[PDB]
Formats: sequence, structure tokens, C-alpha cells
Amino acid sequence: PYITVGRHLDFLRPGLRFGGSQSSKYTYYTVEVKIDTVNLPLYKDSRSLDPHVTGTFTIKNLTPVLDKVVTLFEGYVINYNQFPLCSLHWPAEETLDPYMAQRESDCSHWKRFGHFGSDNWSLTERNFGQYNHESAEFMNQRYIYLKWKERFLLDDEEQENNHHLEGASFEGFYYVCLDQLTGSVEGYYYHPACELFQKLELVPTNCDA
Repeated sequence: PYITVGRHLDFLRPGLRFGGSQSSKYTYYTVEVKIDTVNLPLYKDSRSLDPHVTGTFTIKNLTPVLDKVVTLFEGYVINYNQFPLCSLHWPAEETLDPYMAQRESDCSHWKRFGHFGSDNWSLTERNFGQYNHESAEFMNQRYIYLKWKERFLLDDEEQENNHHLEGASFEGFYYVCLDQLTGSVEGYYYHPACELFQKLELVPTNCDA
């Protein structure tokens, strides 16, 4: 048989479904997420450059007419060595361009989750001074950090996304923090040309599998 040991997390595994909300200026819109594939960055190899998580993102009842917008998304998990908190120190590859942001934006968005200590903060460090080798490895830390980017839209055929929708625009990306103890997921949507700090909250729904 295939050995699945070490490739998945308890709350990050194929088939798992999250449900919750996205809050955008005092309005909450229901959200469904399905985790399709997980490839944790255990080591720095060729496959480590491929997306670490792939899944589906759904927004329901956006407008009285839309009622459903579904996208396929990729994403990368923050291991503190090869995929540090600051995107400026990510591997120099073209495929990582959609996940890039200025160091100030990365620092503030990672800090807002509130799970980091208040001391030893450095804007210029690759991990912002929040990681040392005496601290536990990323997989064993309580809080997992990810970046999610929606790469395809579809109604019946796939479309790449310079694209517009009524009430929606797929140009930014998601800072994501997963709690490994409770399974809850928090997130912030980011784009310089958008209003900052649009919130996302999620909890696993089909965990009893």
C-alpha cells in the first residue's frame, strides 16, 4: 500500500471540508472549503517547490443573482526554513509570484493573528525574529501558517484569472492561520489595491470521517 505517514495533518488532509464565513464591512457571507491535496514541505526538494495545498473555495449568496462563486486554489505552508514568514526570502521562482507582498504587509498580517510573542520583532529578518531553532518544528507547532491563491474560476469550464465579477474580484491572496488543537482557521484577504484586512473564519465540518 501507499504510505501516507507524514504527508498530512489532522486538520489538513484530503477530503476535509471547512465551513464558515467571510466578513467584509459588517456583512458575513457563507464560505465552504474542500481540501483536495496536501503535500507538506518536510524537506527542500523538487516537490517542495510545487504547491503544498490544493483545494476548492466557495462563496454563497454574494448577490441576489450570483448565489455561488467557486474557485480552485493553491497554497503554500510556512515552514520557517525554506518558506519563511517574509515572502522576500522565498525561493526565487516565477511560480511564487502570486504569493509576494512587501515585508511590512507580511509582518503586520502574520502579527495580527496574535499567536506570536510581543518581543523580538525585527522587520528585516526573514522570519521577523519569531523563529529560533530551539523552538519546535513547524509541523509540531500549534499554529500553522499558509498562503492561499485562487488560480482558476469555473462554471462548467476552467478559466484563468484581469478578470471581473459583480461584487467579487480575484486579484489578491489569503493569509491563513490554522489552529491544530481546535481545527479553526482564520484568514485575511490582501491586495494593495483593495481595502485591507477582510476577515475569514472557518471550522471543520466533516471531521467525523
